[PDB]
Amino acid sequence: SMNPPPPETSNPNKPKRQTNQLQYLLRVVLKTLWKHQFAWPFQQPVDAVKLNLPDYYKIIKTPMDMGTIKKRLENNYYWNAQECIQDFNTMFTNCYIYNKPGDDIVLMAEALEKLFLQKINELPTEE
Ligand SMILES: Cc1cccc(Oc2nccc(-c3c(-c4ccc(F)cc4)ncn3C3CCNCC3)n2)c1C
Repeated sequence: SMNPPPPETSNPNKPKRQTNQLQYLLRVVLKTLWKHQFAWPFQQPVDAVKLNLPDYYKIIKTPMDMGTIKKRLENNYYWNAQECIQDFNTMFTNCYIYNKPGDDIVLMAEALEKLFLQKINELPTEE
């Protein structure tokens, strides 16, 4: 079972913006999760070949990872904060769907998600 192409990070005809909320999602949210000791499995698309998970992309039909989110934010790919928040939530949900409670990867996702939620709680009002 092969790896699919990664999610889109560039699309010139897609409408996109910089908003103060999206700037916060890069400078605070992404930066905080990316530096965490448990970030590494989430910093790029899941390599189902190298990890020997031939079922991964048969089960996970909306893949997402922080490498992709990082490129999207750096490329100003998003229209709004909700689109980016959805990508994070998709990432965590995929992990919980594929794995089982108490697995190392789930504990790692849970730690990152706790911080994500703490930072989103302080999302600035749009300017
Ligand atoms: C605990 C462990 C053991 C073996 C390899 C690992 O590294 C790793 N790297 C990328 C993805 C995953 C991963 C995800 C994963 C990671 C990020 C994501 F966004 C979605 C799924 N879901 C399950 N795994 C592994 C597959 C092999 N058996 C252990 C669990 N794990 C990890 C950490």
